[PDB]
Amino acid sequence: LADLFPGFGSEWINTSSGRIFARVGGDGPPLLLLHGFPQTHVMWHRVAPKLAERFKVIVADLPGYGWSDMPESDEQHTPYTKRAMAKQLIEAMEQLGHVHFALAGHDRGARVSYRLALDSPGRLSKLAVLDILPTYEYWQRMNRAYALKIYHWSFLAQPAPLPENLLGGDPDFYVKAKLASWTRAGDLSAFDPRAVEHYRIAFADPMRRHVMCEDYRAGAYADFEHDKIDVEAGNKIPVPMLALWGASGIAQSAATPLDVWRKWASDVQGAPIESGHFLPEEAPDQTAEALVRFFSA
Amino acid sequence: DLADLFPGFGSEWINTSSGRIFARVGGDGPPLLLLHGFPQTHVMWHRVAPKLAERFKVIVADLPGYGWSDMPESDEQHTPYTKRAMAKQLIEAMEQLGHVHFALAGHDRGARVSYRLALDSPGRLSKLAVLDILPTYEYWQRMNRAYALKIYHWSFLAQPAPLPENLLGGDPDFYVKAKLASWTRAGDLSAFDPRAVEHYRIAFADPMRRHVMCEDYRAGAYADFEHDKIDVEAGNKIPVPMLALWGASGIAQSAATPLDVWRKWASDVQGAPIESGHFLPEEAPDQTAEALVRFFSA
Ligand SMILES: [Ca+2]
Repeated sequence: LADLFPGFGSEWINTSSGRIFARVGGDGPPLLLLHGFPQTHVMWHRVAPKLAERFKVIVADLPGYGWSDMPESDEQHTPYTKRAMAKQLIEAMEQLGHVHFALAGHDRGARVSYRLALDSPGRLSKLAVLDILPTYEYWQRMNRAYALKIYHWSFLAQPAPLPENLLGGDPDFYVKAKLASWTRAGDLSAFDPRAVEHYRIAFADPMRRHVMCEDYRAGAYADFEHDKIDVEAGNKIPVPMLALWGASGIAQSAATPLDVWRKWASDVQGAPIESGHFLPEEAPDQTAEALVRFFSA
Repeated sequence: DLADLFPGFGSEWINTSSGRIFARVGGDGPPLLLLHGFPQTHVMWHRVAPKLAERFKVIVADLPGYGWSDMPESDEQHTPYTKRAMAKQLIEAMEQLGHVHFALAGHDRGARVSYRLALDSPGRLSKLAVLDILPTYEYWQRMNRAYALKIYHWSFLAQPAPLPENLLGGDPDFYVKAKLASWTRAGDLSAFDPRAVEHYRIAFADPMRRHVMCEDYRAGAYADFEHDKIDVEAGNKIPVPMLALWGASGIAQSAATPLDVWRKWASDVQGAPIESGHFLPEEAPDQTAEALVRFFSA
């Protein structure tokens, strides 16, 4: 497996919920980058060096993903709720001495990120979320067209071992299908093949796949419930935040992303990037430039 | 190796322009077509068909592309697996038997064929029974978080090929048993005759059969929905007397009445809950049989 972050250190950060793996590079204010599904930290390999010129970039595998330890789940999928994940990452950052840091997340990592910002906003200087709406918003907009487009939200949330048994027949196909289907081009051409290798190898582990389903089960239940409480209480993210989304991406599929985030965040700017879901790999220059400018503010 | 679950029923291969329909045929009297759904075959009727055969010529057919019926080759619009096309094929199949006016009971996908038949060609039907469904349009209009999780397979199997095909191939035995078990009231396979499960398992083991089922669900997400939508917007109602049976723990029920929903679609509909999960004729065979005999006799 290729090192896609030449010059970046490698940290195994111990937490009470297991070790967080992270590539660490650059200097300056701490910036935590969180990948999503079905990826690992290496999806930032095209934008992290650019950020590393101005920030201490911490590129972490989510709890349960990539090389991070996999906390044993439970009946409520607790360790893979975004609330628990955010707690674990806060702990991880504290092990490095970062108690106040900037955060950019994509996909599942973006969900950890806004949940972190709701639960523990004092930990965040600024927050960027890439190609998501809040989990609550996806579910609330889950009509026919949206159920078809993000079917995996209900499929991977099915009780164990139903998704796991089906994914186990041909894990390579599924990880490649999900990568391809959500690019602007609809194929794997936006990805570095050595990165695809990282994604493929992570997905080949049956426990890693279970964890991804657990993440999606949390996404269907506890994560939804946590968000529901916040939106129905009018709890807004007080951290300055950037919402970036792909013009051909998931977030814009069933809502105007900046409109939705303005319901969730008191101080949100948004920009579309010509790209599918995988902004940091499909449109690395445009994404890194948006992130550098936002976080330099 | 595959048990004959319809003692006294013959077997017909009925020729249609789109391929052969397989059916078990038993009884005498008015013709009654029974249509299974997913992921079953005609054998799901094995506990109630003998009851109905006391009073009716019971024709227990595998849907087009299901079971032992031929699989017409699909196209870009999944046309042969739309309920409209399936209904046209079964209308032709019944015509081959001299049945141009018949009673009809369908469960699951077969109930979808059945009410679409009733909408398109109401004069073909004396009476209609639908087991544990709402119209396809209604499922999609009610698509929310809760329903998306419950009938996830409606969007999963409608994914463009070969995504569900490939995943279904990962563990087809588990999948069909899981679908059967998870929609019963018990949550296991104890409601089913093990010889019936063997039929469902063996049908599900053929990748071509699984592909057809996905085509059926692709139709269910697209053409089928659009056909239903037109009838909704035109105010077209099913005019044949209709019986809607649903499991108290089935798919059709939720918070609002299945019967209140069917009244929007049919002008003459009666409805009863059955203590049952989704698979009324196997989970509650005599309560289902009694409801069907009482209704179809009139
Ligand atoms: Ca297996």
